[PDB]
Amino acid sequence: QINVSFEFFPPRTSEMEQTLWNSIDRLSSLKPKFVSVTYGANSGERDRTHSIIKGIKDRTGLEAAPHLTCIDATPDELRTIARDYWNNGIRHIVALRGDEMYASDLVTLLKEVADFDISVAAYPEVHPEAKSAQADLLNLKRKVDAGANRAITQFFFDVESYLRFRDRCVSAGIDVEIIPGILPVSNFKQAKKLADMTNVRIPAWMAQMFDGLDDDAETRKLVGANIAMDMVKILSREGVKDFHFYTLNRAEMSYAICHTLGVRP
Amino acid sequence: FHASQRDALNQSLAEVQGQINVSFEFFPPRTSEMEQTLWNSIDRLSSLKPKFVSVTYTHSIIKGIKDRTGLEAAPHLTCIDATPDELRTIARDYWNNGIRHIVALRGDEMYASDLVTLLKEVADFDISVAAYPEVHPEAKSAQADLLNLKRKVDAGANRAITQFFFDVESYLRFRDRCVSAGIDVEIIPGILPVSNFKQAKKLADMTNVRIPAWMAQMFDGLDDDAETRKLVGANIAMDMVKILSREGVKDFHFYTLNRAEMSYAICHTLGVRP
Amino acid sequence: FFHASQRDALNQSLAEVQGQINVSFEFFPPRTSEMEQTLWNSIDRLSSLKPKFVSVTYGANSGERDRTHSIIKGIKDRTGLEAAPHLTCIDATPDELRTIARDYWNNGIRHIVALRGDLPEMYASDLVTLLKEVADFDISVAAYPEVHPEAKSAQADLLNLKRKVDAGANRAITQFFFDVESYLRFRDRCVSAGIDVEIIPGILPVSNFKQAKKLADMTNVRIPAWMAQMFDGLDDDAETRKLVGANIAMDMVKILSREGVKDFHFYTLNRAEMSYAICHTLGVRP
Amino acid sequence: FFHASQRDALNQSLAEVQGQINVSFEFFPPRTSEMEQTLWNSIDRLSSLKPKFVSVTYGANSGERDRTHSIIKGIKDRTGLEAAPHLTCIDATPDELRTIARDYWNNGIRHIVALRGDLPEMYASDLVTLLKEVADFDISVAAYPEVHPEAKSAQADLLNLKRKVDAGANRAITQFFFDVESYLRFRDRCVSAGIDVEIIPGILPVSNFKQAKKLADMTNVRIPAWMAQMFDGLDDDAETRKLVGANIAMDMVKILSREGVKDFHFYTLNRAEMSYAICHTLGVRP
Ligand SMILES: Cc1cc2nc3c(=O)[nH]c(=O)nc-3n(C[C@H](O)[C@H](O)[C@H](O)COP(=O)(O)OP(=O)(O)OC[C@H]3O[C@@H](n4cnc5c(N)ncnc54)[C@H](O)[C@@H]3O)c2cc1C
Ligand SMILES: Cc1cc2nc3c(=O)[nH]c(=O)nc-3n(C[C@H](O)[C@H](O)[C@H](O)COP(=O)(O)OP(=O)(O)OC[C@H]3O[C@@H](n4cnc5c(N)ncnc54)[C@H](O)[C@@H]3O)c2cc1C
Ligand SMILES: Cc1cc2nc3c(=O)[nH]c(=O)nc-3n(C[C@H](O)[C@H](O)[C@H](O)COP(=O)(O)OP(=O)(O)OC[C@H]3O[C@@H](n4cnc5c(N)ncnc54)[C@H](O)[C@@H]3O)c2cc1C
Ligand SMILES: Cc1cc2nc3c(=O)[nH]c(=O)nc-3n(C[C@H](O)[C@H](O)[C@H](O)COP(=O)(O)OP(=O)(O)OC[C@H]3O[C@@H](n4cnc5c(N)ncnc54)[C@H](O)[C@@H]3O)c2cc1C
Ligand SMILES: OC[C@@H](O)[C@@H](O)CO
Repeated sequence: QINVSFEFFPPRTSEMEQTLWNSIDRLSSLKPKFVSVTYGANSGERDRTHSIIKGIKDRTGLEAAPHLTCIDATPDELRTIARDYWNNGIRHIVALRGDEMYASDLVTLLKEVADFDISVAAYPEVHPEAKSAQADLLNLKRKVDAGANRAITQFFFDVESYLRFRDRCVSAGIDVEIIPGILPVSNFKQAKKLADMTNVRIPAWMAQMFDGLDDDAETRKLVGANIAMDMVKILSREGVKDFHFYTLNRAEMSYAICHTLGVRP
Repeated sequence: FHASQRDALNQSLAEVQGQINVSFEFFPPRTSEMEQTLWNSIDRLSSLKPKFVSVTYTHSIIKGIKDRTGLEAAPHLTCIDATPDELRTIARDYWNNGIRHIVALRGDEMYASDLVTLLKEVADFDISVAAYPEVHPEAKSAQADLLNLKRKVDAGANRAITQFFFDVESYLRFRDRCVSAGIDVEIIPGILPVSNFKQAKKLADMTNVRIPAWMAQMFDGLDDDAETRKLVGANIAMDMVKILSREGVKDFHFYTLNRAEMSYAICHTLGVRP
Repeated sequence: FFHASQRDALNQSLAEVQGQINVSFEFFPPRTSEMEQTLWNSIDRLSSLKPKFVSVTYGANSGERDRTHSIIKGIKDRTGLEAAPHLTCIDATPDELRTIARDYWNNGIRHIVALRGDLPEMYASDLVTLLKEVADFDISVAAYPEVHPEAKSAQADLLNLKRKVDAGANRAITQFFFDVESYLRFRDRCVSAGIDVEIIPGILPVSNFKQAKKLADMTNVRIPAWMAQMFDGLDDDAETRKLVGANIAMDMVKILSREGVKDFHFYTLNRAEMSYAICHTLGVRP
Repeated sequence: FFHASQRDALNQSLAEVQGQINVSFEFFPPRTSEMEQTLWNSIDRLSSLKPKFVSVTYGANSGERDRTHSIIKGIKDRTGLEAAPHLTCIDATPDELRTIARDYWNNGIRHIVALRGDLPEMYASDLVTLLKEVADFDISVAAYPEVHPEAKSAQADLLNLKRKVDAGANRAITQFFFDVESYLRFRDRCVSAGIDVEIIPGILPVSNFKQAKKLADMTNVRIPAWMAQMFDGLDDDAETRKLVGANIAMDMVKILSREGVKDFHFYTLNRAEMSYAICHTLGVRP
């Protein structure tokens, strides 16, 4: 009864390109509900995001959702892009503002073009630029009311933060699924940098768990897998039936975590 | 409640750092490839400063370990092999080289309780004996096997080390029954980190160790997926020691099967680090 | 053992909050030389905690507005902190209010706590609008998790808070409460009403229960039975009252922090010890 | 809102405990005229709480046994309370111990806290047996939820407690702890070992953390990281330390009470304020 999705990013080197396709073959066997591919304005552009989406569709037949932002894009460009995507069978978009228009404006624009499945970003620990937690929650509701049919959370390591946030979403009348984004950690220095930039709290017990492992990739993997397996176990017990994995183009950890959730080939 | 409990459990584990004693069990290699692997694991695991390491039955490995690392290395000694006289000659030999700790077993005439008494009659060894939370296969009953452990301790055993187990409750209930029976030594959990479920299942079926339904299911479908087995097995073992540590267990014995990676990682989670 | 486990998790979560909590302190104008001395001692002590701002009350209908302004200037001069006067509209004409507001702004006072005040005309929302017309003030307004005593309904009072925010208020600060669930339920209702400002809990550390009970009864604030029982028999035991009160307040902020509250406003009544210690538990330290 | 609901229930349950909790207080022999004054002030204050008994320590190897006996007689004469001397066997022969015990009994002292004492022969269980041979004393003995530092194992230490109970001890009093789960787990293990006496938690209210940390480190008692963090930065702030410590102790006894504990032994270190207030929260009042 558990659905999963996997997020990938467009490879920038030949080596990473090989890694990604290996990972897609591995993870496709788990029949994810969808997969998605991120966008970076200065790290590959829309064309690379779209190329990987098309490649995934052709190779696997899976539903593949591009992350589409509105930064430095005009409404007419976004409409033209959306039409093209829809006509080419891309019918799920993760609608974002991007690292003028806010994301709710993009949701509205997209639904005007066609009846897209739309996913939007949610922040259990509050978007860094929000004027308040209340304002950020009202924004998520605006995005949902504009037509988003699921929210996907920023990653978190304090599970209670997700659970409390989900409760506040329900109280606010936000009736779509709030799907936890899960970041399996194999490189803690990299995770800490991402977390610091996004205001995501790293519990002291977790920082302690990675202490002394800067040069021990094997132990980091086993420790990180344990942390992620524990988290998904707790979340599932609390009624979560959908998980979105931030794979960073690697399959092994996400595949194993899915295994423990009973999501298997 | 589930979330808050895990946070508490994880933080409690974080704070035990520097208070857990561990030991590592190795076996004599049977090939050149396994020889290399063994000494690589010994070098990797020695950095953790185990209270002792042990070698199944051997004398050479024990000496090599002692000279190479200066760690207390306890040979396993059985009496299903030699005569009561030969043992005295074999035991007196160890004590005359620096071997002060011996794992006394009956072995896969006399029972282990007889070997403890004999060794004690030879010298003031540290003596570790085997315990069976799920009852030794030959024992007539749980109580008889329990009384036997008591005999072995009363004869001079100062540590008991358990057969591996996967049902934590079985261990905990057994530990309680031991104290109620007046056994005043710790019941040190033997931990078997599982990377090969087929192999672990074979071992368990030979030793009367139960494989829970949940565990069989966790390994279902992974016969050809070494990577996923390793992550799943590490998770299981890490969860086990986390629970055991909260229940006040501060000693763990690892059945490494001569491989360091899993036990090393599990130790790391217990705050046992270089 | 659920209760024990829950405590450890709550305590550890509190510990990891260090550096994330913003605090403010409310003072009142001293009426005696002794209270004047106490206040400045408290200001020195609490200023070391780097509060986001401090504020100074002004009693509606008192005619003692100059005392409030004098204390405000003294705080700014002495500490360099942002100091916000409370300003009430029930006892001044709009023209007088515009004059007072202009003088504040020209004196570098750019955060006002805008209130109606008790009836011995304008409502607080009218003052918010008047102030924003004068200059781009930071404006804080009163919120009532347990409903203002004069409100025709909880809905009317909630829509009034919305009115004040829509008029320009960029902070809401609550009346004190002892029923933590009441605050949390109110915070959720504020979202339901589309109010996008953070709802900052006002905390009253209790060292004198007789006094607190008088204030609570005047303001429609509920004192849970367990709290009444906790202070029973302590009329002549100031030491035990302080320890009991500190325990209550520390418990309250620990729970609020876990529920995501990262701003606290303390009703110090010009005393530093309790608020300082409560701040310490929140990781707000010199 | 689980956390808020859990607090209210725990607080209300504590309130309904009034009249059901038994308490005892431990004192030590004063070493200066100033401490002598403090002790008698504390005895007067705490005696009003009607403790089941009080006790007075005796430092093993100190040679100052007469000071303990003198304080005990003074307490009985002044308050009429049951007062129990601590008696150690490490530093006296069995004959001396029988003499001391007989003199106690003939002096109306019929509860002894029977201890081994630190090594500068007999174990505490030997003293229990010796005392019971002299007369039908009430005998209290030490228990260690976190295991006595010298024990060969947790099992050995637990069986030792059983030995002391089987020898005649009718109370067990624990070393202090700050990890509440450790006490609760130990209480369960005591049942598993067939020990039928109540395991009374010894509570150390902390006002001086440096001192407490020294004691804890000597006795193998764990200080949770959140507690270390709570006292960080308070070396020169006695006021905040007291409020923080009171909060910790009050939280601890609230949890213990909910788990069915109805007996508490306070390590007062001769000071009354904290223990008195903690007792107040348990409904133990004059
Ligand atoms: C699951 C997930 C996938 C992501 N994928 C990508 C990706 O592929 N590429 C990329 O560049 N970034 C990506 N991001 C990050 C995202 O782009 C940033 O977090 C960005 O800063 C906000 O995007 P958003 O869609 O959340 O914007 P919004 O929902 O519009 O919110 C952004 C901020 O604006 C505030 N806000 C909303 N409306 C108003 C208003 N009317 N007035 C004032 N403030 C307002 C919000 O409260 C918030 O603080 C992703 C984030 C998540 C959670
Ligand atoms: C940590 C550990 C390390 C081990 N290392 C080795 C090794 O290096 N080499 C090896 O060959 N094997 C090893 N073994 C396995 C062990 O040798 C076998 O399990 C053997 O079957 C029993 O050995 P034991 O020392 O338990 O014998 P025992 O303690 O003597 O008990 C064995 C059986 O005899 C029964 N029994 C004992 N005394 C009596 C009596 N007086 N009357 C009736 N029944 C009695 C007991 O209940 C039990 O069923 C190890 C086992 C463990 C748990
Ligand atoms: C943090 C804080 C600081 C304070 N500082 C002071 C101070 O320094 N000096 C002082 O004298 N008092 C102070 N007060 C108290 C305050 O002044 C009283 O509570 C007063 O009764 C209402 O003030 P208000 O700003 O909330 O008024 P309002 O927001 O105007 O509300 C007052 C009542 O009017 C009702 N109401 C609002 N608009 C209408 C309308 N159009 N028609 C009919 N009813 C309406 C509201 O529902 C409410 O019942 C403070 C209160 C708080 C919470
Ligand atoms: C409530 C309380 C009050 C106290 N009051 C005092 C005081 O007033 N004066 C003072 O000097 N100290 C006092 N102590 C401390 C005490 O004396 C020390 O902790 C001392 O080290 C042990 O005392 P015990 O009575 O617990 O000894 P025991 O119960 O005899 O135990 C001491 C150690 O010996 C081990 N042991 C017991 N029997 C044997 C055996 N047959 N063979 C090998 N090991 C054995 C036990 O496991 C334990 O490790 C007190 C402790 C508590 C908890
Ligand atoms: O939402 C943030 C997510 O895209 C990062 O974890 C990328 O890895």
